[PDB]
Parts: sequence; C-alpha cells; structure tokens
Amino acid sequence: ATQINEELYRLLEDTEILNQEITEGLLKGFEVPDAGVAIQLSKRDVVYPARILIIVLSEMWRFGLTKQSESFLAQVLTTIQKVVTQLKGNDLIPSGVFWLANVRELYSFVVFALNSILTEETMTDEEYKEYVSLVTELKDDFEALSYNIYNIWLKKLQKQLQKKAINAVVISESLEYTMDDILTFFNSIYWCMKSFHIENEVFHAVVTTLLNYVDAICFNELIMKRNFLSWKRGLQLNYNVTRLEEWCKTHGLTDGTECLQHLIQTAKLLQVRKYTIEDIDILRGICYSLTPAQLQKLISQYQVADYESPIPQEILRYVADIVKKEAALSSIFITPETGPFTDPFSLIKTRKFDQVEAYIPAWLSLPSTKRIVDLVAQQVV
Repeated sequence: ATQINEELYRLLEDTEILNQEITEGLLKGFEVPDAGVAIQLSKRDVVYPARILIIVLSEMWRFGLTKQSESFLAQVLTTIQKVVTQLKGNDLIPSGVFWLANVRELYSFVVFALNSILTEETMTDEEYKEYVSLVTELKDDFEALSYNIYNIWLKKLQKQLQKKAINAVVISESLEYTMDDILTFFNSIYWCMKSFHIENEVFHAVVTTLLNYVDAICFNELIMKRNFLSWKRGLQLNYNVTRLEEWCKTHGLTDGTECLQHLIQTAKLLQVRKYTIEDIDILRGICYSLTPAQLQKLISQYQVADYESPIPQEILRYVADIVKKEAALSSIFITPETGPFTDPFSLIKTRKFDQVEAYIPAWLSLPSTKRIVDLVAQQVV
C-alpha cells in the first residue's frame, strides 16, 4: 500500500493533466445513453461521470490535497454549466436530464461529506474550521449549479414548446404542428426521466411548469383572434386540450386539469349559450378562472355562424358594466411563468451514499483517471 498510495498521490496532485482529461474527455466527450426502453440502463450507466468525480474527490481529501480539489471542482462547475447552456435540438431533453441526474449525485455526496465531517470525530482545530469552510462553500456552489442548470434547461424547453404549442392547440384541426407533435414532446420527457431514474417529483414539476406555460401562451393567442372564436372552434379547442388532459392521467399526473383551466373554460365559453342574463350568470360560474375583462373580450369577439343570431345588446351591455364595477371596487393577458424556478431536487431528500464500486465505461479513454479508479479498487480486498 506504500507504493500504491505514492502512485495515487502523484496522480492526484498533478491536476493540470487530470483536469484536462475530466474537462474534455468526460464532461465534453460525454456520450449520453439512449432515452428509450427495451435497453434497461442501470443507475451506474446514467451517473458514471459523477461517480468518477466522487472517487477522485474522496481521494484528494483522504491525502489532504484540498487546494487541488477546489481547482478540480471549479473546472467541473464551469464545464457542466457551459455544456447545458450550449444544448440544442434532439439532444436538449436527454442531455438535460442526464446532467441534472449527475449534478444531483455529486451534490448528494458533498452533502453526505459535510454531514459526516460535522458529526463524526475525524487534524488541528484551525485546519478543521477551514476544511469545514471548504466543504460548505463547495456545497453552496453545487446547490447553485443544480438551480442554474435546471432553469437554463427548463427555459430552453419552454422555447421548443412555444414554436409547436400555439399552432397545435389553437389552429390545428384534428376533426405547422399538430397535437400529435405536442404529445410526442411530452412522451420524450416522460421516457427520459423514466430511463434515467429521475425522481418522480421532478417529472411532476417539469410537466406542471410546461402545461401552465402552454395554458398561458395559447390563451393569449386565442383572445386576440378576430374572426375566429366560433362555436366550431370551441369544440375543436376542447378536443385538442382534452388530448393533454387524457395524456396526463395515463402518465401519472393528477394535476393536469388544474394546469389547463384557462383553455378549458374558454372552450366552455364558446360552447355554452349566451343570450340571456341568467346564462351570463352561470357562465361566470363555469369560467371561474376568467376575470370579467377576459369574458368581455371573448364574448364580444365571438364569431356567430350564418343562421346563428348575434349576441343581444342587453347581454353585451350587461357584461360591459360588470367590468366597469369591479374596476370600481378596486391586462387581459396571462403573464407566462418564464422564471425563475424553484429547483424540484432542492425540495426532496438527497441520495443516500453507501460506498459505491468503482466503474468506468470501457468506451472511455482517460488514462490518469482510469488508473486513479483502478488503484482505489485494488485497495478493496
């Protein structure tokens, strides 16, 4: 163990090689596995980079190479953030989820280390105060990374939806994108998180955030449409929105209906009858998530068909004066939730750290890192 520990020390201390292997080879030559079923990934295949970084970090601390560890981890933090900010296209969903899972594994370890240092009795009491202050300042930074890469990734997903969602929900006519394309997008998110063993609460967060986004942006599209909002349309809007409601209930979400109420109640407004005062009274009850201002505009921009007579003046006049008297007892658009976002990982308990076996994919080429991982393994008999 003398010569093993010496070779190991020499690898760990010389961080300008080791950083360049990790930065390029592992954090940029990162091959994210496929995000589909019939190819069960284990946890180690999803969190392989994090677990390498832990083996290396555990050893740097064992040997007391603490200034090497902060140069090492400062390069990691920068590189994981750069990778996620540069994501685009087909890989946005799977790459995003891959890194969220790996940062979570890292963060969970640092938390486990910090709690162990404070509780276990291990060396002087000034080197200890600085070791605690090093590991807590580290925890704070990996907390900040989790938060950043989630908000970057989630803002990127909202921008992919915005291109598809307006045309698919508001324009598309399933009796230029379709509702099939929106469902395929949500299927992609569902299967990634399933295949990558993401905690079920993070899925709920992501889909809730995006359904409220679709709700807001499509409602704000609808309410400006001029010769458009007919009875025909409301039926078609109801059918489109129901596809998402029904998807949510077959993929484990019970909040899906709460998230789509501005769309649902707009569809109801266009299908219910509006030619007496009592009809406006129970309409106001049906459309509980709509303000009087929003009702006024949707009603006055309602496209009657041929045959169908227009909304009487009595009615248009009555709605006009419900708005005037609420202002009294003192924007029609819904402001969409673009950010910032609570990190759903922060709300849930960090992953427990039993000693995990030292694995490195055979397709990688990191000779210094491989040898570090090998020499740790050797001392496990």
